[PDB]
Amino acid sequence: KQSHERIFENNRAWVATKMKDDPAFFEKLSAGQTPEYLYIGCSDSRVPANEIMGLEAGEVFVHRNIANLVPNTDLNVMSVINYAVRHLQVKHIVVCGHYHCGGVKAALTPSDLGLLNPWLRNVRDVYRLHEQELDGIQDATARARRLVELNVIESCRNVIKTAAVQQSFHERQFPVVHGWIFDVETGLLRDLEIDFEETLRDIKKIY
Amino acid sequence: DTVPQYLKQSHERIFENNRAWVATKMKDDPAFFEKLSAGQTPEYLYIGCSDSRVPANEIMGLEAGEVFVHRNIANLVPNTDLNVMSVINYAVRHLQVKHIVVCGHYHCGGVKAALTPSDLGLLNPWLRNVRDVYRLHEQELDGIQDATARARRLVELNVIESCRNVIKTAAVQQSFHERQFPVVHGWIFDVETGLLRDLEIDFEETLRDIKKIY
Ligand SMILES: [Zn+2]
Ligand SMILES: [Zn+2]
Repeated sequence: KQSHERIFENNRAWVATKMKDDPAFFEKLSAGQTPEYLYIGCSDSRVPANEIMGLEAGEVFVHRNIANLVPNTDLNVMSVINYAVRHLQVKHIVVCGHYHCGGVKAALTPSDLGLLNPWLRNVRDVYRLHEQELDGIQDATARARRLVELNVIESCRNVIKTAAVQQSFHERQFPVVHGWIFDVETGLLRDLEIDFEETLRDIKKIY
Repeated sequence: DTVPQYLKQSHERIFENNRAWVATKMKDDPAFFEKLSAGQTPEYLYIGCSDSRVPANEIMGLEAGEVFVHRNIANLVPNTDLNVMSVINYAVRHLQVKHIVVCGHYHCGGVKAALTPSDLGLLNPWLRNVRDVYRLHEQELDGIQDATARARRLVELNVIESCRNVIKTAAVQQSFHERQFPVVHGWIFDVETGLLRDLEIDFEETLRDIKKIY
């Protein structure tokens, strides 16, 4: 309960430092700046997107969920993507995963987690789509790291499959989609080099 | 359909920024990332809006690592949304979080978009939850004459209803019975001033109010 007071005191100190360090920060923040990026990341990742990316917050529209998923029938993430593309006219969409991801780890443990099961089932489906690759990695840690990367790649594919991204990219040549991995050990972003154009053509084949 | 070269240049700009940022943090503390990647479980679940302009841990002056975060359009907790319900269940049953905060903000594009008559296609069902909050409080909101004050009141009521939806979850009710945590708070962030306001939700009263029907 003392926790409440602690946060409000920190907020006041942060406002004072921000006013002293940056004169027009609140004025700029209260002024409208349209974000250039949609970032989809994990709820249990440890550093905010704009810090990692060295952007000012206001430049990144953010969605975070367990294990940075983009499931087909999830209106929560689909409404984020639709708003970002059709309302904000964002030029970049990023899916960013991270190593030491509790969401991805939890997905592999054979427990019935009731309500969590259908969410984490999406990660187990990534595992089955890439079973030969993953089963050929003998070290548990390296296998887990590869699963986090494949999960990002499949989340990226799911973004590219949205009608919002396909229609916008056809009519206007944006946005592009990237998959990244954030490594807490070094703080460095690594690009997974999802081939957007190749993936977009691969997906448009049907029709 | 070829990717314009200017979209490729933006990529390299971000990776440079990230390298510079890593250099800075290694200056301050050679073992910053070594420490960061050993840190313990977060004590707070923060539910906020996607179009809010400052991250939770900054607003709250916490180290990131201390806040498990969900952000969505208009900081909603809809009954049948497995995305947010799985965040709440994981936070309570896996992370044993002590606090859940729903934080709204004034100048919320999500809440604004909910009141504009446009057909948003796929967005209409998501923003329908905000329209439901307006219907639940129609006489209050229709009696506020200034458009800006009405919109601000809608943002506050939206946070309060998101909080009610958290307190309805079996995870929160069972944990609170067994261990007297987590507690749920509704906050508003005011970008004009940088200040948090507590909406003072009355967790225990709301928890009783909800348990009545059963
Ligand atoms: Zn994670
Ligand atoms: Zn908002």
